[PDB]
Amino acid sequence: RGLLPNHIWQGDVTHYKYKKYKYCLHVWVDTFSGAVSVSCKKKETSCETISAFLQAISLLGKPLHINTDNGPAFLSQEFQEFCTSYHIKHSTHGLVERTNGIIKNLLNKYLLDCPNLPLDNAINKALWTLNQLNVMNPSGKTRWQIHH
Amino acid sequence: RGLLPNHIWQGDVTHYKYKKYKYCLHVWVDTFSGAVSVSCKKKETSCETISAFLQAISLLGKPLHINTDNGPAFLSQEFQEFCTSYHIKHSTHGLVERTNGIIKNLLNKYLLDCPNLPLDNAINKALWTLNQLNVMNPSGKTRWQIHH
Amino acid sequence: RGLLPNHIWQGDVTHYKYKKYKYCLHVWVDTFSGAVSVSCKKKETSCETISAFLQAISLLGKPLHINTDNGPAFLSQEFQEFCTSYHIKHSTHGLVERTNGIIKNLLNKYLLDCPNLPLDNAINKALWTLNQLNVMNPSGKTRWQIHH
Ligand SMILES: [Ca+2]
Ligand SMILES: [Ca+2]
Ligand SMILES: [Ca+2]
Repeated sequence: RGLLPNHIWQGDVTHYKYKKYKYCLHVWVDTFSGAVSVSCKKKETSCETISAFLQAISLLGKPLHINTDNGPAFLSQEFQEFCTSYHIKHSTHGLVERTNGIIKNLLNKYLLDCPNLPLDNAINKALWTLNQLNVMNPSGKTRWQIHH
Repeated sequence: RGLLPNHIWQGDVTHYKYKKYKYCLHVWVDTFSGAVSVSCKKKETSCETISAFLQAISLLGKPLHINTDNGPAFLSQEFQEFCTSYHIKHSTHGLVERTNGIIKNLLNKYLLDCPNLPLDNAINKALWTLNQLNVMNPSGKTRWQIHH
Repeated sequence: RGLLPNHIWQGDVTHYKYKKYKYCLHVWVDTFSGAVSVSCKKKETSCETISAFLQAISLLGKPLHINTDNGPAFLSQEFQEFCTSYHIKHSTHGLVERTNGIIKNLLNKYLLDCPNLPLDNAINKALWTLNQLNVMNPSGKTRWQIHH
């Protein structure tokens, strides 16, 4: 939908069960480049939601538009007020759907290949593989290249 | 004062009291872009000062000139010798003053919004908000954009 | 040998003895820019080798060619299969030799200057000094500048 990088992002919080625990994967993907930020969180409150969002902005750049579901994360005042403070238009109107599946496929794989290493390690490996290793044909460019 | 990014930086070490403890905030701001690096340190010796400076170079790039106060951090031989080794002109001749206040305002806010999270978390959130979220009108550009 | 950044990399695993322990330094250097990634690892198995390699790609970009020795790290199926999966040509055919020496000289220095700080700290300081502080005359550019 986005015509350039950081025109329109999509965001979701999805659960990822691991070692008997359901983490909250905050996921931010750019709709033009496909570049992704992912944060693993214990909770889903406005602190973690804003913290996951800032981190995505840290890696990708500041977006103009963001689209999310009606999850409790993206309906809290704190988050809405955050977005209006820094001139980020936010609609609660799939790409994040597919992106979640890709991310989790890589997590499951990296945790299987290396069962003793932490979950943070597997998320870095998954992010780095998706953004900078996967060549998004036919352009030959990776998501990271197209974004920057 | 700087005509381009990394022409002239300013640097300061300021105290930030939190949970009964005074940390040393090493602060490096570029005088053209306004882009900032901040490191929280327990001490202010040449190890931490050089370590905070390298980190600023890690994020911003290598500067030609740096201006600091006569604090003990920027008068030690180790630091002076460091600067002369890597061709960085250093004068001990406000922007860092205002930058410290902005940084601390964000720290106080993020620690208030999320009292249970560590101080490192709040510093990342503060840095990311300042460099990449704040739009420095009238250009519409953020500090990070103008720097890179 | 590389005509551009990320055309041809060289990679090595070398030992670095510190505090009675031999770490495995995975080292990835670009043959055109001289830009370097270094990861400290306890082991040398395919998990750590791929993890160190992804991190190098994370910082530098995806390479087309990589050249390594016949070390057990770069002969494992897991690593070979990894490379063929993501379209990275890998030969087991010096720059990494000199790069290892430079890196270790900086490690020895930073550990001497600051004996109480962790080894991770010294590796960051060494990497940042090499990539972004050292001016690679006569161009005046640093390795990081030439790479990006
Ligand atoms: Ca959801
Ligand atoms: Ca001071
Ligand atoms: Ca070797």
